[PDB]
Amino acid sequence: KKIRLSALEREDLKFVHELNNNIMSYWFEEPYESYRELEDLHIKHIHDQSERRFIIKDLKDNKVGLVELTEIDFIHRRCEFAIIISPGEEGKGYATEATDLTVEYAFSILNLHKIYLLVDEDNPAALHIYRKSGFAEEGKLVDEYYSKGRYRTAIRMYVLKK
Repeated sequence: KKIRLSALEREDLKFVHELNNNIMSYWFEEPYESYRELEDLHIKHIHDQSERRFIIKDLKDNKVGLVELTEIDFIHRRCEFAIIISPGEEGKGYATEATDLTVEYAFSILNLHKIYLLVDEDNPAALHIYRKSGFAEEGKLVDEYYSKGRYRTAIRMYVLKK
């Protein structure tokens, strides 16, 4: 309502790249750095339903941020949720609106069952927002990731349908 979701197109790639310059970034599980890389990967996997991405646009249709549905499995019906918001739009949290919206798309459209996501121990802020979205921790992964000199630990939270 304060925001809308747009299906990612080719013209949106530039914006995506600009975001991830802020860490190893993956496109369909294939890592990339340069724009050209991403550009190629986009075309290559374009018909792959394995993942789905949306651009978050404000009322003015400026590009607010990104949301990624990855690791989609149509048997177990689960996808990994991830969301990124531009450094300018971090003000009154721009996640919940977008977040809860995608969750509907997942359940009410893709007809999925469970959605999960990963967050650092050290990012409590967004950790709450997720819980206020109906998420709850199903696990805590020790040394699951390596970021900035030290193995980090990520919290895995989920939500069911119905």
